[PDB]
Amino acid sequence: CDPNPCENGGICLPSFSCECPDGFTDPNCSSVVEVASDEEEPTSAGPCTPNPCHNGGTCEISEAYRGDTFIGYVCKCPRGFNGIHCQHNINECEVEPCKNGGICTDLVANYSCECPGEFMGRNCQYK
Ligand SMILES: *[C@@H]1O[C@H](CO)[C@@H](O)[C@H](O)[C@H]1NC(C)=O
Ligand SMILES: *[C@@H]1O[C@H](CO)[C@H](O)[C@H](O)[C@H]1NC(C)=O
Ligand SMILES: *[C@@H]1O[C@@H](C)[C@@H](O)[C@@H](O)[C@@H]1O
Ligand SMILES: [Ca+2]
Repeated sequence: CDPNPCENGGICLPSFSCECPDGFTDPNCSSVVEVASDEEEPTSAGPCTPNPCHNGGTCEISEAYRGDTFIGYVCKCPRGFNGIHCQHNINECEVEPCKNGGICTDLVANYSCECPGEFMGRNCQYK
């Protein structure tokens, strides 16, 4: 058995199948067995509910620590955004795309340029 497919410490026999110890269940001994008091015990919703991600990000379960805290998810950001929660509109003016003294304005996944006189072009690249 490739080294352990089974989480929670279930023993694996061969493609592969896992003997689940007392309290665990498929898939790969990752799930829950219960009795009466378990229901009426408060459920936690997932790390993705409610959605932690802003700006249209996609929350995904992952092996993720912020510092020494296991947060168990990451946010997949759309073009133009970043940050742990996708909270940041990326500043596309940081890398100074407007040349020859042009002034950059920031847009979602884009920028535009106002050109000092006699310079022209999308990037002010032309004199
Ligand atoms: C916005 O970004 C797209 C993608 O690069 C680009 O083709 C387009 O020129 C931009 N829109 C503007 C500012 O005209
Ligand atoms: C888990 O907790 C949330 C918080 O209110 C909801 O009550 C949810 O309904 C619970 N889980 C289940 C079993 O639906
Ligand atoms: C998850 O990924 C992010 C980046 C967006 O594409 C969402 O539409 C999708 O659900
Ligand atoms: Ca931007």
